[PDB]
Amino acid sequence: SNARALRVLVDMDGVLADFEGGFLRKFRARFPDQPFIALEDRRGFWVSEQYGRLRPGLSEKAISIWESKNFFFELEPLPGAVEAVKEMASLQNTDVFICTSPIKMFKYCPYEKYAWVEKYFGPDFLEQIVLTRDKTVVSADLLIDDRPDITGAEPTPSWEHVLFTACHNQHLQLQPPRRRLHSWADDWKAILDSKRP
Amino acid sequence: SNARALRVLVDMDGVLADFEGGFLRKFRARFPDQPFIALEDRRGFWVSEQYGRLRPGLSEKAISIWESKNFFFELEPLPGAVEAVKEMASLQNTDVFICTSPIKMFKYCPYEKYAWVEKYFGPDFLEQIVLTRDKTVVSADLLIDDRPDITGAEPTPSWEHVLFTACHNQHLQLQPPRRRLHSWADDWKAILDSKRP
Ligand SMILES: O=c1[nH]c(=O)n([C@H]2C[C@H]3O[C@](c4ccccc4)(P(=O)(O)O)OC[C@H]3O2)cc1/C=C/CP(=O)(O)O
Ligand SMILES: O=c1[nH]c(=O)n([C@H]2C[C@H]3O[C@](c4ccccc4)(P(=O)(O)O)OC[C@H]3O2)cc1/C=C/CP(=O)(O)O
Ligand SMILES: [K+]
Ligand SMILES: [K+]
Ligand SMILES: [Mg+2]
Ligand SMILES: [Mg+2]
Repeated sequence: SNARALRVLVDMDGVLADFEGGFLRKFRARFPDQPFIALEDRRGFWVSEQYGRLRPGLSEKAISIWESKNFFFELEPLPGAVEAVKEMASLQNTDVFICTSPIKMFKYCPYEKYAWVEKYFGPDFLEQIVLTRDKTVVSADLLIDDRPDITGAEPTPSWEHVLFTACHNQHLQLQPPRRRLHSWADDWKAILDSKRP
Repeated sequence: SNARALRVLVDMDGVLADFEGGFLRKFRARFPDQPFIALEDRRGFWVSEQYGRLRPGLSEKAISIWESKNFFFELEPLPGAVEAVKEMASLQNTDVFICTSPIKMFKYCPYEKYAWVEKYFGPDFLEQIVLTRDKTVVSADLLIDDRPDITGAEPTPSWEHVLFTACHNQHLQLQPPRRRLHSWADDWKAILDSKRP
């Protein structure tokens, strides 16, 4: 709730919305005779790069899944994500924004992201959405995001990046003092509190 | 062009895209027997508030114009806006973002804004779009925006707000040392240069 309040940026894909599980389900359904990558075997952020190494033409097939209508809208929430962010947003002196990078193909993705937030968080939460391909230009105390490398036009972002665990990043050793949020069952309140006055 | 580079946030509606002229044209076409507000007579940011005072029911009719499909996509560029922002983005040590607040009705507006940027600035400029209802949380040196009151979660934004003239704001006296950009024919380079090292 508004105050300066602690400000927390929460990524959407891979943190609130299950991009990896939604991708794999739809990929197997559309392309049942192709090999695939089980979630536990995912390595590196870019799904299409790993699929491309697996078999020729598979990167293009992977791309076709996230470019399809309803891909973003039908993503399931990660366990605990909706409950956690609703609680977080209700805390005194705590402003939460959903800070999400849309894909370059804009026909469906931006729309569906707004629709997804309305569905799980309600109309009033639409005010908290920030769509950007550059998260470094958004100022905050924290950014909770599963991508290891968050870069852009601002060389010294104001936020601390807390790495949200995903299969693709779970084995990565981080440079101290970088830290993680393992899942929404993990103690996110303690991380927020560590940044408060 | 990227470097820290000077960072300039450029509003879309009322700065790049002619919201006021597009509104009036479509309003008169859809509601030809209703009274309207000539552009020179516009006062205050909120179109529907002025229309509402004019005749009962007119606020709802005004709303219906911007909620309609193709309202945002069919807005015309302001004179000089496309040429100015293309030149600005090409300057050394200058990063330009289009920082735009979408309407709450999300069915068409976000999509159409991406489509509009692709149309006038090209695919590569889609990387520079930031959609947010809170511009105070976006850090930059400058924000060029026609709204007089730009507020949100950050009480001390990093940017200087340069007020872009519109009919609705043209008579407003600003508190020194606030300043204006009168139009894209005005000397925007001098304003950028005043913020450089
Ligand atoms: O987690 C992801 N995993 C993944 O495999 N992809 C796919 C979709 C498509 O996304 C992109 C992409 C790059 C940068 C930002 C957002 C999206 P695209 O360049 O095709 O749009 O990159 C190549 C493709 O990789 C994107 C993402 C993006 C997440 C957005 P986030 O960082 O805000 O959570
Ligand atoms: O210039 C405008 N003039 C105007 O009359 N309106 C209308 C459309 C609709 O927009 C809103 C609005 C409020 C705040 C941010 C963006 C949009 P909405 O609350 O209905 O979405 O407000 C009431 C309505 O007023 C919006 C704008 C918004 C511009 C967005 P910007 O500040 O990024 O240029
Ligand atoms: K990082
Ligand atoms: K202001
Ligand atoms: Mg992510
Ligand atoms: Mg404006």
